Amino acid sequence: EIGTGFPFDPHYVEVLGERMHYVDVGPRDGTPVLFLHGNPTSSYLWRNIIPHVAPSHRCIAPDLIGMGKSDKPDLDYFFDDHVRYLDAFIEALGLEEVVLVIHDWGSALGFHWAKRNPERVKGIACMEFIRPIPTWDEWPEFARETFQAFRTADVGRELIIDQNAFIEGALPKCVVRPLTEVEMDHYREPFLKPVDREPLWRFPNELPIAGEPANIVALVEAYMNWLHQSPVPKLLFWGTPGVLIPPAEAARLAESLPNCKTVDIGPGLHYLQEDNPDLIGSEIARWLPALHHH
Ligand SMILES: [Cl-]
Repeated sequence: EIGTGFPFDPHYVEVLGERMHYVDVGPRDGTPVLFLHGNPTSSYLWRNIIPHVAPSHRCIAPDLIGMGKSDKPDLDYFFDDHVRYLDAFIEALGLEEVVLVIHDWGSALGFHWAKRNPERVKGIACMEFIRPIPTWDEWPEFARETFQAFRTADVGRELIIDQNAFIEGALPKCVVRPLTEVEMDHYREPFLKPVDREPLWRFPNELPIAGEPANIVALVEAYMNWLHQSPVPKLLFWGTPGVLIPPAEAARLAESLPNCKTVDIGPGLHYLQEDNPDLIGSEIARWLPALHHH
């Protein structure tokens, strides 16, 4: 079955005046595997995947600014704020070449960094990542209303900040098996005080849906252009029915993305790590050795 503990020693690093928490295990020689969570999650989302990979490779899984066990400065938490902190995080640890394991807003941060540091990416493992959703018709029906409501300064603040609906509502609804209360409490913990939920609200207001916001739609389009023509080894996990990346779109991507291997996870929605962590972890470890050469 799936484990609910988080048996990792904390590591902390001062970045732009703020302390960021991260996981750090595995050997210190060789290429590190850098794990990037999104909304409303943290390193806790990678807990059952990292132990498949750490036997062979350094695993670094940071908590984004405002999230996890990282500090909570009073920010708008625009994507660009996460870009600044994440960039500084990576330089602070002296990372040179990396492999990237990425999801959701972690995938926006990770593709954006790769495009800008192409020579430092030896491979990308991705799942339920962010690319333009050009019309609301191209967002999943079952979540259209919910996300349209989230994308408002009145209703959307109400639901997400005041009633915690992204943690209590969206998260569990996008995992096919039922999250346990132990798991839910590890996800609830950073956001016990409502005022700290600002990143949970700004994030769905940053999604590139229906041309808006214009800056994110362009920056995402630019990293998707880069990806489509990069020969970097890519490993894409997908589920059924999925959310951002439904089966038919995973097949299309298998064909249109260079040097891409896809893996079918079975059932899942958005947080695929919670439904099949073992296959995700094992398939990643499997894949890493052949990335190593020049
Ligand atoms: Cl979001």
